[PDB]
Amino acid sequence: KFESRKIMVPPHRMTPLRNSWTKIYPPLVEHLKLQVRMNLKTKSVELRTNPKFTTDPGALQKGADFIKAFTLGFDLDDSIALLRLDDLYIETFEVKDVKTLTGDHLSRAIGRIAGKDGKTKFAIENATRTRIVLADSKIHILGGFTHIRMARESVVSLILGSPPGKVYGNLRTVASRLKE
RNA sequence: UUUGGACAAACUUGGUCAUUUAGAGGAACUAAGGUUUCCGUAGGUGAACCUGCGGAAGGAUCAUUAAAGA
Repeated sequence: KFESRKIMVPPHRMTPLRNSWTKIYPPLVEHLKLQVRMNLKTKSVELRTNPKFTTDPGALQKGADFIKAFTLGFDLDDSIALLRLDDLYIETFEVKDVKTLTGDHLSRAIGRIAGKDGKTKFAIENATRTRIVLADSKIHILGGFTHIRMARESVVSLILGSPPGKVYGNLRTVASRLKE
């Protein structure tokens, strides 16, 4: 008769949400027939289901996942894929899980992922059909299950220290195998 | 010819160090693939190529974050 999920927005994401608020609720209320409100008392959004006009149990999860992706920092038009498609997932980890490194070693490592003008990150998102965000030490990868793994195993080798040139060559191999 | 004294060349027998030369006898002895890059320390492999602990860059930063009239 009633079920709901409450989810919280961290402060640096708060302003982007306000600026986009009029864009995100029409897709939820129309296409999913959920009901929603922004509860500024506790810097959270709440999604609520009415049993009288809703289609199937999957609606409520899709809505939460869509909002959840936004607070991680994905673009709005990247998050919206979670309403449309059905098999997308998010993976996340932090560089201290791979290798313990601390000072300027830490800063250089994430610089090595982005590359100059972001061109190295952009490359990885093309050879594997996925989206990537770097939020200081934490990495989040959004995509299909097998594509995620292909992305992970190459971002890992950068933080282990391999030169960028060697990694571009590997991306060429993976891309041709997808063609087969 | 001879007593004692100071000066004092030099001789003999051992020890030790250095050198010349004959000269064995021997060892001789020589000739005719990696792929982040490094430092100190300890261990491993016929062999660069390996492994443990601590350190350096002399190595390529995309995106996002606060806004004011009782």
